[PDB]
Amino acid sequence: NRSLIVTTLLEEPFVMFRKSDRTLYGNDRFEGYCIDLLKELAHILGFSYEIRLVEDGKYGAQDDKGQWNGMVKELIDHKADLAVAPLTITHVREKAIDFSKPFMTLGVSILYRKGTPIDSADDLAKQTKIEYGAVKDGATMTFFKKSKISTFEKMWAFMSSKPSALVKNNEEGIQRTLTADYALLMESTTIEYITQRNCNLTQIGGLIDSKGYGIGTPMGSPYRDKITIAILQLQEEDKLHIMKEKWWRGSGCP
Ligand SMILES: O=C(O)C1=NO[C@H]2CN[C@H](C(=O)O)[C@@H]12
Ligand SMILES: [Zn+2]
Ligand SMILES: [Zn+2]
Ligand SMILES: [Zn+2]
Repeated sequence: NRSLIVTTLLEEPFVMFRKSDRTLYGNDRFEGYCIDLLKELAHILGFSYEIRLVEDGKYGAQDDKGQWNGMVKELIDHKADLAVAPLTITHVREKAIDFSKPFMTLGVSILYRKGTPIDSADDLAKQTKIEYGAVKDGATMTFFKKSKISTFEKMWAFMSSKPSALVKNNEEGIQRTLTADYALLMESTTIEYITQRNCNLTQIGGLIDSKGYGIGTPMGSPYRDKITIAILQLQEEDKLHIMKEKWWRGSGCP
């Protein structure tokens, strides 16, 4: 019976600082796909909220002893009621927090330079001249680290051997792809956002897996199912479609 604490994280085009000449404060600072989603959900469910950025700026990963960080940890410690962000639904996280039904589907894939013979992840694993990596303590890093597939196990060996291969966030990864001979293992949504704005980059191959983003809540929260119902309502009303198209408009690359 009070406002909800919504934890999220700066990530284009999901959550961003609004551009304005006036000094903005509070929730009015933020814009993006997940901000629109949060507004729709708050309207359907009828609750007010306060948006807070994660301290460590990470999504969530487990260390050796099993301790979590990032938004996942924020939910575990009950520091936030909802995690409204591109939080990837993974079976590993499902045992620590609860996810709503997905509001967007995606998969792991490769971001790399255009015009290059490379066309798959195995091409990255079978050579060592072209460096590759992923975001630190993310769903992708956990995917390669806990993968039992031979190729992905070798790739995880390569990423883990180079401390510079794992980047802090998508930003550093994209810059690294632009400056060095480096391919970035990331999620297909971000790739789609980038390749429509940067015509020299492209996606290599298809989706290495298939999963979705969901709203995170502490385990056993009564708002998980309510948010699922709201997401289903928005899908029937076709609003997630027009939101996605709203924030994924591309300048266009010929
Ligand atoms: O791990 C990745 O490839 C990711 N890219 O951006 C973030 C979106 N969700 C993933 C997560 O929940 O960790 C992060
Ligand atoms: Zn209405
Ligand atoms: Zn709680
Ligand atoms: Zn459309």
